[PDB]
Amino acid sequence: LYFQSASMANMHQLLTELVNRGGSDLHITTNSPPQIRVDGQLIPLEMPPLNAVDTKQLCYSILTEQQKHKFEEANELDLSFGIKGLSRFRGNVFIQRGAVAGVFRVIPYKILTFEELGLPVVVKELAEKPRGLILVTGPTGSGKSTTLAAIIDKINTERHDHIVTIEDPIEYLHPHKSCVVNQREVGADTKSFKNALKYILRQDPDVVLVGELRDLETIEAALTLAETGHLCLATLHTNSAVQTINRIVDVFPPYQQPQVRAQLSFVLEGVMSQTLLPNVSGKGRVLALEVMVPNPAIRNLIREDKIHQIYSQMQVGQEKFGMQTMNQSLFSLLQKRRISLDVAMARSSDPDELKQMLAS
Amino acid sequence: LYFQSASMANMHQLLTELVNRGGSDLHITTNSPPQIRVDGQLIPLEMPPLNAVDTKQLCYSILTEQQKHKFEEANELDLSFGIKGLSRFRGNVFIQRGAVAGVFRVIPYKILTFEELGLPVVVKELAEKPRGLILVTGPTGSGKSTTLAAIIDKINTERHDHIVTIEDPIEYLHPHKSCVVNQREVGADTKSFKNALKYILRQDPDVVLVGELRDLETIEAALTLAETGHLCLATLHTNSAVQTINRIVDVFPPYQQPQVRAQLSFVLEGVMSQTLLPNVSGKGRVLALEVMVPNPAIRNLIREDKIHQIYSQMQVGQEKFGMQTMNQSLFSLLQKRRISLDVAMARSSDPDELKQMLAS
Amino acid sequence: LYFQSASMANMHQLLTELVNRGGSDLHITTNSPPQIRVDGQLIPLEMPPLNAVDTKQLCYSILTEQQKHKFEEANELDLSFGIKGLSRFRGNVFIQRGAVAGVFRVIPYKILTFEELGLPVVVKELAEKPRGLILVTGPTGSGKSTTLAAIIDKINTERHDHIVTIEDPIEYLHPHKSCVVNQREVGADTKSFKNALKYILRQDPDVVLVGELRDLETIEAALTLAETGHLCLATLHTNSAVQTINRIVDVFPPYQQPQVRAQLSFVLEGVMSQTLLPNVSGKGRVLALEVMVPNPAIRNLIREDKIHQIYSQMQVGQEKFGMQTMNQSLFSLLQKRRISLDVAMARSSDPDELKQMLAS
Amino acid sequence: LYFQSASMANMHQLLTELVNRGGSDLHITTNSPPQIRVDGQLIPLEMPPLNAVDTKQLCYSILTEQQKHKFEEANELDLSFGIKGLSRFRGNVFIQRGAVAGVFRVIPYKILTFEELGLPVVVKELAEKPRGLILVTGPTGSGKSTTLAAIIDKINTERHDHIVTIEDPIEYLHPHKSCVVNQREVGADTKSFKNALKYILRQDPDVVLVGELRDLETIEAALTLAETGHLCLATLHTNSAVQTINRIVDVFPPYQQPQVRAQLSFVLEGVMSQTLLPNVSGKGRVLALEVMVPNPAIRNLIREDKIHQIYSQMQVGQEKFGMQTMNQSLFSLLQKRRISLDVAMARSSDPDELKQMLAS
Amino acid sequence: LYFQSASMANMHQLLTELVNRGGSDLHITTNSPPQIRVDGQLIPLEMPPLNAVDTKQLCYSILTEQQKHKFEEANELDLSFGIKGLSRFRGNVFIQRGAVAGVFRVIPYKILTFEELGLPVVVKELAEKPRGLILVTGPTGSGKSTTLAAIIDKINTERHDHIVTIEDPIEYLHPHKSCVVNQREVGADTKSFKNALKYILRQDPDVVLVGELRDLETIEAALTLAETGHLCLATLHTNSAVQTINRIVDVFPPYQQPQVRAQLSFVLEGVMSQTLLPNVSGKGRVLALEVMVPNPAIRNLIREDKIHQIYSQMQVGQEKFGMQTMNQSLFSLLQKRRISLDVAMARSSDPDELKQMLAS
Repeated sequence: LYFQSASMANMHQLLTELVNRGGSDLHITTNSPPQIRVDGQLIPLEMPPLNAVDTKQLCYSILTEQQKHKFEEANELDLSFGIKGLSRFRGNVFIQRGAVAGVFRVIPYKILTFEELGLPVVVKELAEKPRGLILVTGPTGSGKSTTLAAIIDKINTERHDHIVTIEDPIEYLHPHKSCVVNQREVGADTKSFKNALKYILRQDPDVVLVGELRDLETIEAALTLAETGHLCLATLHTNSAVQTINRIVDVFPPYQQPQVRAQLSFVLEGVMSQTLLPNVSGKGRVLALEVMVPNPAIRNLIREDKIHQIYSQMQVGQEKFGMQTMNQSLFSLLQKRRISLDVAMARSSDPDELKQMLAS
Repeated sequence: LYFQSASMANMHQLLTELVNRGGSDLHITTNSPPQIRVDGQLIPLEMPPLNAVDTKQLCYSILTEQQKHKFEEANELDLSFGIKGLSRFRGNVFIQRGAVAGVFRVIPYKILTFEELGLPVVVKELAEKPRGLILVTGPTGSGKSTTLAAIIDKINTERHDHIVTIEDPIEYLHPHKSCVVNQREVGADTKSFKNALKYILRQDPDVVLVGELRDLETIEAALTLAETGHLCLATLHTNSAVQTINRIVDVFPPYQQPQVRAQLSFVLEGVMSQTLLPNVSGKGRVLALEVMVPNPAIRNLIREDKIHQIYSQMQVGQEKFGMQTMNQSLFSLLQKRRISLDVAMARSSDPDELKQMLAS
Repeated sequence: LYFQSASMANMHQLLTELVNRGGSDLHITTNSPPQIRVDGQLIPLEMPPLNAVDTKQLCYSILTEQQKHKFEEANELDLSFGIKGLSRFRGNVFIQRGAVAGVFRVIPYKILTFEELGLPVVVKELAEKPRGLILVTGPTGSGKSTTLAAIIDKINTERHDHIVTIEDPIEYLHPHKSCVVNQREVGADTKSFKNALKYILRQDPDVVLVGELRDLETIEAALTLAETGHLCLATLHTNSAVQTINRIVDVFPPYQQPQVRAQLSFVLEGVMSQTLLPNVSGKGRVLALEVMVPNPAIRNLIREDKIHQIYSQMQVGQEKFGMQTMNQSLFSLLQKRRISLDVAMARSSDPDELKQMLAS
Repeated sequence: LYFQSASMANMHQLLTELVNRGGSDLHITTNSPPQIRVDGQLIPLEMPPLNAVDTKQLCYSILTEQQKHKFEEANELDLSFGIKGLSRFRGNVFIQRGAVAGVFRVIPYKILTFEELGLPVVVKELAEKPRGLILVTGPTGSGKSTTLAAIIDKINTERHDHIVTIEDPIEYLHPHKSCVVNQREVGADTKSFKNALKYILRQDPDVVLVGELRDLETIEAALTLAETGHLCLATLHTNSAVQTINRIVDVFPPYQQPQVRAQLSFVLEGVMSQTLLPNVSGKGRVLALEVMVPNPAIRNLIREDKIHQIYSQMQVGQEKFGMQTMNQSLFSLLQKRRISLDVAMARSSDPDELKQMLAS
Repeated sequence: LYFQSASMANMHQLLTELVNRGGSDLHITTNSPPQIRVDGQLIPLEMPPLNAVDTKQLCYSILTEQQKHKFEEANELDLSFGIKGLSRFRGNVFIQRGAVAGVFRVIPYKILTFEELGLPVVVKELAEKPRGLILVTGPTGSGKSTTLAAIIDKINTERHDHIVTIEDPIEYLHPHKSCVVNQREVGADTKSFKNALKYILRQDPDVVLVGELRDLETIEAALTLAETGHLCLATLHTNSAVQTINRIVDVFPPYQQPQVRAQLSFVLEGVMSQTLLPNVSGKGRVLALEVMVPNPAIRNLIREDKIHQIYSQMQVGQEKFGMQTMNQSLFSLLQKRRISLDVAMARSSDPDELKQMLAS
């Protein structure tokens, strides 16, 4: 016979507080008051510490009965929901030390633009490509989602297309502007990437965001989309243009690598690799970017399996095509003093060259 | 509990509207009016946006109870249906952001001809073949279905055969003309290519459209049909004749490869590789086609494992055999100014050769 | 039907007795009185031997009904619990020779410090790291848990972060200090490392204790956390820095090994390898520790696949970086006469080197 | 409507007879009277032949209802049971020619000592090792169980430790002497070695008997135990020290063999390989033993992967360390005339050397 | 609804008829009278053809309800049974063309001797072996069962052992003579060789017929029995001693092959390879037999991995060891004119050698 906290606040009040304070994350766990993150800083609300009853009631209050069952069978639940006239959120509910715990995150209405993300013009120009394959690349949490969201927002503003998205999970939500936008969240709207892609060609899309290129099936579906006149947006957990292209070819049977190379050289329209590094401040992060934009020479290098030699084309290709190596991005960051020498040299896949650029 | 929109139109009205306006695709998704696609362009209908109840009701109204149950378990359903007096449609129902979403596509009664598809006469000649294996390769979406449709239509018009197709899905329907036509849709009429092929020799077919050569099993069935006096139509996602033939062989155990090559050399009657490129305009698509018609010289090349060399025979085969390379096709599209040099050269698997041709 | 022993003490009495007497382990098994372990020594309590009914009743009395059902299906149950006013315990219930048997272990409130564990200051310095990957390797039972506990305690004391641990099992508990702490026990709070990691990026953590790097999947999650501004604490059963780094790479497909090395070179902030050796006495255990702190020179060695050579940098790294080899550590234990030459030389992965050092 | 034998004896009378006659095995099967084995000789009791009813009733009489069900689902049942004031037994129940059959074996109270087993002093000294890995080795039925039992009996007499055993099955039962002894039988007390070892580190043991080193998981758990200060006893189905050590390393991925070699060289304390050969009499068996006791040189040979060269160290190592090759044991057996030349040369993994020793 | 034939005989009548007429096989199938086989010849009984009801009734009449249910689920049932006062039979019930069909085979009471089977005295000598592994190899149907039967009969007559067989199926039954005999039929008494072998060491056997060495597991069990003072009888489908020994080794991992060869060299006491050839007549079958009896020279050949060379020792081993090669056996059958030169030379694994012998 345990009760909740005296005059305990409900999830509507807590989520209203989160949004009002410009916060991004609300943490609900036992023996702590509710906590919000505003611009990086974790802040306890002035409330008493939560007990196990509090946590279950708060987290459960934003759930349907199906979702409740699913969580009680799994001890994991991830979801989106909207409070009307407030915001849309993500939620994560789980078990910690025998008690319910939750993390809730604001899903912003307003998408950050390229200017705001400090992305270079070439990224905008990629967002104007009518067809083909565009790879945005890096560790999850390196701003891949904010970059994709800005691209899709621009496409949605400028074209009269069908945009279908497959996300795990959905990070930013898109209202219909000039496009029709259908966003499928894996594990909720669709059971898997496999499934969502089984019928993507039967959904009359023009632009397709494929969450991540996990396996052969997904790569083939991405390539198939870009081969047939769609704009395919996709993602890899890799750290350079070269590493990305190799990765795409190498997971295939050897007898298929010539084909896939050929397909890639035809359909690839851009490769962006991202990494978010700490600013010298230490309180904040800055983006370092590698941009590869295929030119005829590079299309030949891909097909003829000379993939390593693409890098040289990226070195000399910055001003007429918009290309830029990671070292050139790091170098840039150092001139503007946005990151430290140490961080730059650690992230550099070629410190010697960076050292040489610095000698100027 | 929420209601549907006031005086909401039903699917009969909506599809009737679609067909009347020369549309191809109808989109049913929330926070948007129904949208139709006409000659490429998405066009909103003059009615209010749909809510969640609307989309569920509309997409459910063209469904049987089993299809509903199948959809609620799967969050994916793809089917065909007819409105008497109007048209046959394909429908696709999915979940996006917690809501039902539909895409509906007109299945035309009238099957486009070779003339209209811009297919060269050699394809027509190939459709007059009595026996053997015929391959149409390329990405799903490169017009394999319309090429196959036209071939089967011609066969159905001219022969007195039993035509069995195994499709995923059925793209174009065929009435009986002179042939008896049976079409099985994977996912609906049969559970799999594997099931449908297990009994194909017991169904007295003369002509069989086998679909994609996914497995070792499917290839072996196609080869079997082709060896024993049937005409086998089949598909592969390969982008050239040479790439297609290698793929047939290479998936088999090394010990079986000398057999399969011997088989291929005997039964192969033609290979078509297709690409739908963008026109110079961008607002439409033209077809690029590589055609390989075997001859004594090529059958020997396949059997004696000199497959790369086939490409040579295709360069000089246009007048006698109607063969054409992808480069020859691209070169032809450029003369007629149907595609641009950029697009042509990117697609080229031998850019240097194509420049050499363009010089002369 | 048999009864329990006359005037049998309950678990509250027994554990109270355990704690009061400065014991660590309580044993409940048949034909023996309850036994407690005190400073290493098993000590029977002054009561009659337990029968089968006794052990079942006693071990069942600290169980919920689900835990009972889980145990009767499995013949294995492992949990944590608290007696209010006394202590937190770990319990383990098993079947031996047809009878229930229990082992109960005190979870201390107070977490031992670096000083008390005899950890060198370099470990403390490593616990002040803001980002990256930190590895504590060694056999389960070599004190990885107490080293990790001390690190997390320090973090929890000094930072304002969200700390998520994933443990198997949880060895040491953490109250909230300045951080918000969520601990998930595999087998109880989460079903697996795989489940708990599937959503870790959705739980807004800053610091994550990932546990053993079992899989390719777990390593990839750790690397991901470390690449994206988190601090990742993790474990491996490797006995040296060099052996640890090779193990991270070698489990991956050859094509991915150049990526993973590049990643490691970037995010690795430290590797500790531990051994609890016997003291010269034998009646206790001392810690031997190999510490590797990366530096420009080592990050290059990892990325350029010269991992064996790292060991050289560790020999000369003590004054500037605090690094120490296992041999240096062993040599140190010998000077202080904490371990014997036999034990030292057996553990040595380079006996000849250690003699050479001992000569000087 | 079939009955049992007139005035048929029950299992209590039969098992009482077995024990009274110093027998070891009682055989219950149809068309034979019950039969007992005393010191090797099979002897029919003076009773009428058993029928199918007799067999089921006798065997079933020593079963619980759960055990009955388990046997009727499997047609196999293995178990231990005790008759009060008589003895503890093993039982095996199975189906032969449509009828129930059983084998029952005395589990002796009193464990055979080293002196009695005619084991050499070095085996006793191994039983005094405070830590590490001790491997007793050979085919099941070569006296591995009587050797382990004698060791454990000595440990139980001399230490105040926790002894946990995992057996498949339990062969000799241990009363608590100075140790606490928990014996888990696989398939009854625990579902598998895998399971029992999942929690062994949570059961506060000091000495652990791991039944057999089947797979990687088990070897790793054994090594982990010996690395962390426990005494781990374990078993392999191999026939020499060298074959044993190779076997332990070789079942691992190549990238792990350096580690495992290193671990083995640190933790290995002894390797005993056994074989029971027939005495010249033919009625009786004698033990031939290979003993390897690690010295510094051998620890180096293991680590540096020169495992074959260990044998030479065993040749010269007999008098100061207690080592002895199998040939030296066979040679010994021949001087004392306990086995024949033929048997000796057949068992010899190096007859030439044995021949040479014999030339003296 | 259909009835059985008028005044239809029952199975008792039919089998009685079978036995009385010196028949071996009874066939029960539709549109044929019952047929018996006598000295090779199928002979219809003087009764009308059977209908579908007849065959079902007749085959069901020798079945228990569980056997019926097992058959109706499986469309396959194979068993043994007895008619009191007549004989033991094997029965096989199957479905052909929608109808039940039966084959019934007499199990003889009297087990044929070595003399009668034409086995040479060396086999008899091998049946007097106290320990080790004995192999009878060849195709099922080459008389392995009658050779094994005769061996076991001799053992059962002469020894006081516990004989356990594991058969698939049981071909010949054994009453107790001086041994206790337990026979388990795979599919009935035990579910598998794997199940029956899992507990064989717990059933106190002295002599074990293990059946085919299918697996690595079964071989390892046989070797274990043979190493530990049991006599293991076992089967392989190999056609020579050399081929048999290689097969034992080659199925094992390369690292284990030196162990298994060492084991084989120690425990192998004989290998018999058999063939039932047609006689010159054609209306019967004669036995060809290759026998290998190990000797010091051969045990060394096996252990040192020179297995091909064994064949040399077999050529000259007839007088001292009774060994004979297949070629020697064939040569012997030709002298006696039991087989023809065609049949002999086809079966010969060295035709040139056999001609060479025939020359002299």
